[PDB]
Amino acid sequence: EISTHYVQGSHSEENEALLLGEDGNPVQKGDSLKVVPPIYMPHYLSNRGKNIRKPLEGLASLLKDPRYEFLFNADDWSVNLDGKTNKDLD
Amino acid sequence: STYIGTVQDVNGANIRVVLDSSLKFVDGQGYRIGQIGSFVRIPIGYINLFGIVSQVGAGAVPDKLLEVEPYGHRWISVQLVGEEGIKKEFERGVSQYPTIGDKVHIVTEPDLKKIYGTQNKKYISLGNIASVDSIPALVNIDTLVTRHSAVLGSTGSGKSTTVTSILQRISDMSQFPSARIIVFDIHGEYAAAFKGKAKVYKVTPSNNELKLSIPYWALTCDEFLSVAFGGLEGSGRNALIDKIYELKLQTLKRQEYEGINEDSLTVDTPIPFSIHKLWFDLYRAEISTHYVQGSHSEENEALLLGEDGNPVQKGDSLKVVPPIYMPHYLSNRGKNIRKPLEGLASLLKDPRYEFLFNADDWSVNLDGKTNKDLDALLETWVGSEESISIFDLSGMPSSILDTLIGILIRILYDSLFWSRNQPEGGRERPLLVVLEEAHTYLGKDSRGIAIDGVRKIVKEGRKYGIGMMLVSQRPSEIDSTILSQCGTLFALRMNNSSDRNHVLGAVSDSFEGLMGMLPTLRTGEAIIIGESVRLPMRTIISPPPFGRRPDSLDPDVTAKWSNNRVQGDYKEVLTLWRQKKVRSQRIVENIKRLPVSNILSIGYEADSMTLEIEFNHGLVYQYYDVPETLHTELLAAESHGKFFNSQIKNNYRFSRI
Amino acid sequence: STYIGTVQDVNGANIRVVLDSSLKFVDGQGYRIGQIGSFVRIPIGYINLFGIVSQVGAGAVPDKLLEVEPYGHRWISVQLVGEEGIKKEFERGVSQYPTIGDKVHIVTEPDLKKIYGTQNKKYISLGNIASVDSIPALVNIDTLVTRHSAVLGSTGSGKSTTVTSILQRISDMSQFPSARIIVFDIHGEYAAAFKGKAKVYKVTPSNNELKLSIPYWALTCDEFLSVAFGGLEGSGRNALIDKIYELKLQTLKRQEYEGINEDSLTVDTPIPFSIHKLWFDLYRAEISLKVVPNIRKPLEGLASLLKDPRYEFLFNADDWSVNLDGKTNKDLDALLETWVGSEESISIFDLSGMPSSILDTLIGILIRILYDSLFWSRNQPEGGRERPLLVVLEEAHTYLGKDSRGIAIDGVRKIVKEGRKYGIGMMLVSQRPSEIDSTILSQCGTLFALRMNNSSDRNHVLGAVSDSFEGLMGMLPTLRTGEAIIIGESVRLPMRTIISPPPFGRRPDSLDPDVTAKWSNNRVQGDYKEVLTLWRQKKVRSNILSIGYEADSMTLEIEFNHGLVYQYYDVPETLHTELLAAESHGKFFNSQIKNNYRFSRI
Ligand SMILES: Nc1ncnc2c1ncn2[C@@H]1O[C@H](COP(=O)(O)OP(=O)(O)OP(O)(O)=S)[C@@H](O)[C@H]1O
Ligand SMILES: Nc1ncnc2c1ncn2[C@@H]1O[C@H](COP(=O)(O)OP(=O)(O)OP(O)(O)=S)[C@@H](O)[C@H]1O
Ligand SMILES: [Mg+2]
Ligand SMILES: [Mg+2]
Repeated sequence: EISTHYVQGSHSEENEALLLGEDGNPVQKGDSLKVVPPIYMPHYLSNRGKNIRKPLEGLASLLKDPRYEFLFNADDWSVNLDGKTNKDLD
Repeated sequence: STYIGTVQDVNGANIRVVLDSSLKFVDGQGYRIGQIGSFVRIPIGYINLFGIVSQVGAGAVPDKLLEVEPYGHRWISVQLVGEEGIKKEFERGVSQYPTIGDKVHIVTEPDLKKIYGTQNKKYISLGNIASVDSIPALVNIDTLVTRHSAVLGSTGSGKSTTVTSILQRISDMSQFPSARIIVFDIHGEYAAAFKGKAKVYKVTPSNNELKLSIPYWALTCDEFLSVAFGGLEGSGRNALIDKIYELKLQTLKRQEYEGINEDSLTVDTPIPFSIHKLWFDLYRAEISTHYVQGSHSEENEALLLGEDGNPVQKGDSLKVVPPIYMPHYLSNRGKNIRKPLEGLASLLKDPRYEFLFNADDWSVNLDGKTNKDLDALLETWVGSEESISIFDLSGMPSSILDTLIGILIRILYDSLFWSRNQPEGGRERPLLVVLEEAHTYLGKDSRGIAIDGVRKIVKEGRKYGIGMMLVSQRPSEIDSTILSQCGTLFALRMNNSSDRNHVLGAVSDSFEGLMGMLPTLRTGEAIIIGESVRLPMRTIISPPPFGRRPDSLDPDVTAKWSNNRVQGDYKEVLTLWRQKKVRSQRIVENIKRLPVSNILSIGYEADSMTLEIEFNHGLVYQYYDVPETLHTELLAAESHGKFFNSQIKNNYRFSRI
Repeated sequence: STYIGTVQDVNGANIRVVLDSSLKFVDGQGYRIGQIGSFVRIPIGYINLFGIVSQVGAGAVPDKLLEVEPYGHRWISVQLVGEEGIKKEFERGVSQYPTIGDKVHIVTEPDLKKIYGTQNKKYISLGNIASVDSIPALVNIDTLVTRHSAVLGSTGSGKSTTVTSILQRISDMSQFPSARIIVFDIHGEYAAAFKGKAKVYKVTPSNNELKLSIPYWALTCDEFLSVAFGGLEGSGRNALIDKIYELKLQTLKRQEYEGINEDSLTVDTPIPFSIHKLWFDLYRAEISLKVVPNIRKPLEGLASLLKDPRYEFLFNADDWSVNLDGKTNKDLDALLETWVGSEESISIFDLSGMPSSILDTLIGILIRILYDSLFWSRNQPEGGRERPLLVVLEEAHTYLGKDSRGIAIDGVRKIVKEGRKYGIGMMLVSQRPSEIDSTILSQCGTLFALRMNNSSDRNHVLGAVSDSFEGLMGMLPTLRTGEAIIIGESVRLPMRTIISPPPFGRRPDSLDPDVTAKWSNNRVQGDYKEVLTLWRQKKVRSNILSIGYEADSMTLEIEFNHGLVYQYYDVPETLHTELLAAESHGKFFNSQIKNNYRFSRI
């Protein structure tokens, strides 16, 4: 929903022209587990985003708030990136 | 004697009684036979069952006997309230009901004292009872603070004086040396009651009264949008949010904050950032012009060079004068938010919004460095030396009052939530909040932000020790769900037929004896109903001493329209209006003021030919073109309110400070 | 015969009584022993418990007794209202309620004085009380002004005369030599009430009357665009704003103003700038005194406005007309001084001769000029803190609609919400209360209820009154003409007064053309060519107290009441001297002179 397509008319992730630090590594790689959203260098704008900017901002806020640790980061049922859980509902 | 008769009926939890002979008066004071509110006694074996009257006359006769005789208007109806154990205490709930023919005796002073008195240490007197002289009304502070209350009544019943009495009682340094209170004034009528035992914050400061400051960078992004741009929705909102975020990152870059990093920085976090820089850099896009077509770089600014080649209008960011570029390629980089940015510029101009965008010490320079942090702000608001902190919201613009209430409540609640384990939280030094005129912000379908915060406090405030005290003269307008969650009520005089019913519709202990006398309680009376008291009372709140009363310094037209007209020059009014400032240009820098309506100090000056005088309530006037010979004559005459009131009162052009 | 009966029921706030005997219509004046709203009193021991008659008849008997006595009704219901002190004062609320079998008396003249009279200096007289003799209705003045007012009723109720009475009694030079009041007269009738005691501003002034001029540069950007163009929203708006800014900066460079420089200059700033140059410069790019030469249509619209006698109070102000060089004879100082600083207290901006389309946006503007001017000088001796102001608004239900999207609603709401601090009042004369926004009518302090026929508006009034007392509000649709029920916090208790009508000859009357008079008189042939020669160029050019004299133009001149000037043409001067010597005014002129010769009013 917030991406930069380097090639006009293309929206594939290969066209991800995010701004990268002059050191060589990306300035903001970002991580899935953390709620840090990657930044991208100014531009085209990916065409596969819907109008759910604000709802996803709200969900990010909820995920970053410790008061919901009981729901989104369950102690032993926390789900990894690959869909795994130490203990089932059993 | 006290034996008034015997009960001639019973229906389980209700009974009736007959008269005593004509009226009988006992002890000679001013009182009467058992009235509507009065209590009675019923001895049984070893214990006593206490009752309360319901109504006197044809409203209590048994149906069929009245059918037999129509003139038999000789009965009253009394309802059982409780019992006294075996010399243990008054424990509500009767263990053994009465029967026909048994005795019934009037209630004397010692028995009433036993009913109302109490051995627990957590009670305190917040008024006095009306039926008998000198009986404290033992209200429970614990419950009153941890379960919320609400003061109601018509305009003249005296809500402000009641709240003043309660707050003075709670914050006595002899009993509670570590209280903590906050007040919201919509007319600023408490800053006079607490003369020297509180802090007062105002939009327009005074000689010894602090200035209210709410730095814009303490707000959330959403509330900032609400109060600055009037709630943007389009992509302008996204552009604005990204700008705020980037500026906050820039601030954090050059300043070190503990445990906050680019991996944990969110928009709503309270970190300083520049607003003047925000407006300048956003607007510059909307009117940027590049010296070369097809370019959008700042170095291409097509500025109209002057005689020396330097641009005539360089502009400036700290002040809000934007520059002018050459006519027109205009850069197509900015969004379509020109109108919101013009509105923001206008807001920055106004001296009415200084408390947001130009806080006295929390104002931020261009690179973000702030002279003081928020810890001092919180320390002043709630950790000060004196307990009660008073906010004067009279001077705020009327269109952002609701949002301000919401912002302040949110800040207080969040600050006291996250530090609930330290000795500075809400569970170690509990807090109370007072809201003045709560019917205009808690409406049934109010769309504002205040109702959200008030609901959150009413609903979660029991765990983190945050109370609430609602003041309102129109209970029918307060949201019913909120009004039902207030533990205690102080029902004062209530006039119209709608609010009376709406109050009865949310009172747990609807009590027939006392709720029927609602519309004629005197100025000061207050029927306190709820869990904070064992049994409902009817207490006359003890008035605060004179001088310590709430008052608002509004003009009195009859005393002002009467003064003989003095020729006025309207060049001054137009000058003030155009300049956008309330201070004239002919005031002296200062004058030494020596001690003696009344006059408490008179100054003087020879060079400027000016006189300065002070009155009660910190009213300072400066009169002009008054020879100091008149000064010495005034001093000598020992008039102090007559020579001034008769000689120079209406003969010289003057000005308040 | 100070006696009625014995209270038989006591509900704490609703006692009942059993009348004992015969009702006599006391002659001379007509006051009966007991009415529906008549007060009652009950001596208890040493103090007095006063009440009001709530219901009379079968509606007051205790309920179940109806079963006992189906057709026996002699009971009354009295709601006890307040109490008297121990020779101290009357205060509301009751120290101790009555019991059964007490005594119930009737209110006597000393009690009339105790309840109704008072000693505070604020209170004044606004008409005596009804149903009793010689008791002035005392209305607190401070509270009435600073806590806002309102008038409601039916079309023929007579609210204009009540407002005239209040204004007359609130500005007399005897006690209030420095009063100040403003009236937004619309229909244009008050101007006849205050002949030589108030300032009146019209659009077509007479020989001894002023001209209302509102300079077009005293407006903000939004207001000016709204009035002129209707509120453009495209790039044309940006172009016009920039042009206004450029003109103002230019004039400031031309002429100096106290403490204003390029650094503190805005569009909102009230400084002169020439409209004609703006129009001419913005039109040249798409192709002065005379208007001969993608915002084209806007510029034809404004061009049409320039040469239109209807808009002569904006663009061709009498002396606020601005030269090409932004130069004016007078600044806003004179305007403010005339509007609010004149030697006469009350001023009337009768807006009858206004294009109704803009009327709303006109009202707001004035309310914004005054407040904004009395706010930034609240410490000087010319602000609202030192000589407060009262604003009147006639026919408020059209502009303060619940859903109206005009600008007047904003200004009135702001005065109601924020006028307490700076001493600004408000007086809403209305005719259909249910129309007015319920959020604003609930902030008005005092209410002068009058006759109300609609049942759909009485309910609104009853539901939006601070002290919904029923003894005085069950009689709304039967009050007399001028009988007013005063309820609010500006009075100690509800009042039911009659307003002392203003003396004859001092009353409001919009000079409508009486069809009977203009259709009874005999037909006289018309000179329609005069009508055309007068329309092409778009221009207008009983008792007798004087007669003009001239024997050279063959003309006669007469003056009637109300300052009506009539010129009769083609009148031989022999008949002129005949009439002058006849000493027959109202009869000879009636005889053969009303409808014989041509005449054109001037
Ligand atoms: N114990 C009291 N005894 C007698 N009069 C009181 C008492 N307390 C307050 N008042 C009266 O009320 C005046 C002060 O204004 P209050 O009526 O107390 O405030 P309030 O009107 O109840 O609150 P608002 O204005 O509706 S927010 C005082 O000057 C008294 O006339
Ligand atoms: N107190 C009064 N007593 C007797 N007649 C009155 C009184 N007040 C007004 N009138 C007369 O009743 C008629 C109408 O009253 P007005 O107040 O002049 O008009 P109005 O209809 O009330 O004003 P509008 O059209 O509703 S804004 C007139 O003949 C008045 O002279
Ligand atoms: Mg108050
Ligand atoms: Mg009228």
